[PDB]
Amino acid sequence: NIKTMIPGVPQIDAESYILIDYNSGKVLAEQNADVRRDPASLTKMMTSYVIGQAMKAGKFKETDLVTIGNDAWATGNPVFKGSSLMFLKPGMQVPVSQLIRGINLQSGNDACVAMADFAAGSQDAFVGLMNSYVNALGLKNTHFQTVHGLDADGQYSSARDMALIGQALIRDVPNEYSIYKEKEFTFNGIRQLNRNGLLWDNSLNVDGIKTGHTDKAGYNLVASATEGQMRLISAVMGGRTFKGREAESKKLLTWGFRFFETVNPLKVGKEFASEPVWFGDSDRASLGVDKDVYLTIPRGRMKDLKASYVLNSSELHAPLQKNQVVGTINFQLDGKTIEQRPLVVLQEIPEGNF
Repeated sequence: NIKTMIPGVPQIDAESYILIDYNSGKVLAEQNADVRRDPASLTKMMTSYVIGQAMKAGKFKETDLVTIGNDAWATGNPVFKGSSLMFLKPGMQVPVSQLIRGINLQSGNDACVAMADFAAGSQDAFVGLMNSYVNALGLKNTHFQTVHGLDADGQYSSARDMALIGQALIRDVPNEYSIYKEKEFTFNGIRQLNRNGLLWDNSLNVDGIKTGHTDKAGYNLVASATEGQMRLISAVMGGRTFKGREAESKKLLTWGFRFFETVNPLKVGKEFASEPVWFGDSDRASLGVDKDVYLTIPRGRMKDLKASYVLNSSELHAPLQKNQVVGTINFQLDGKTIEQRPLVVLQEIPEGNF
């Protein structure tokens, strides 16, 4: 009963939450995780993601100077009233490094317009890109309308999608992601503190991601944390109270690390299985995966993990292409299959030539 226990999830005082394993993508806990909600400042995670995808493609550098236009003039645009700001003025020339820190650390909305026109030529075009990446990551409950998330009556996202946005940030744009852990940065003689106060929590290894609050939206946080071979990501949306912002998230992460652990049973290219092949330049095919397998399993249960496979066809016939799917690897715990991955041919086997 102890071996096969399922941990109860704690009460979370928020309208929605999810908790995923970053490597495996396993959902450990969820409530209302697809309901569409105002993402407030969590919108700047996608802003960040586009920018980081542009810098990864070499379009521009941290040291490049961005010239501030009228549209990014903090006190020239009452849409910015009450919101986090760098206090950019036109004709300023700010390094990219300083503007993307404004966005990330500070959620400065003025810095969002500066960076959108710089990377994409207009805000409208940049939002084009934001929604393109919403399509490419396969999010079913997310839509953006503005670069900052202000003035967007018809923008939305969800706990799940915002978690998946964090996974993508981490996975796809790691130099962009590694800015979120920075506790402070300085612009124009003022020091600016990162608003993610879980960074200062000495029990966990928090290094991201994004905080957010409006009266309509409540308190939002997307956090990520590590414990050696394990990274978790939580999205809490509509946090109902102040301070509970960080606390409810801390609950979820701590719980996930106490009750679960992530394992890597098999990496790309490593032979899991071997089967006879007909008509080849070799008598046998090497079978494995085309992508490292990460599984989230109850903590401590690595020793009981079993793996077996099934095959689609009675016989393999050459030519076999690289990463041709020939079957399925089953990972089992207590005699029940918990996870499945495709079985693929690791190395091409063309028809025999003599």
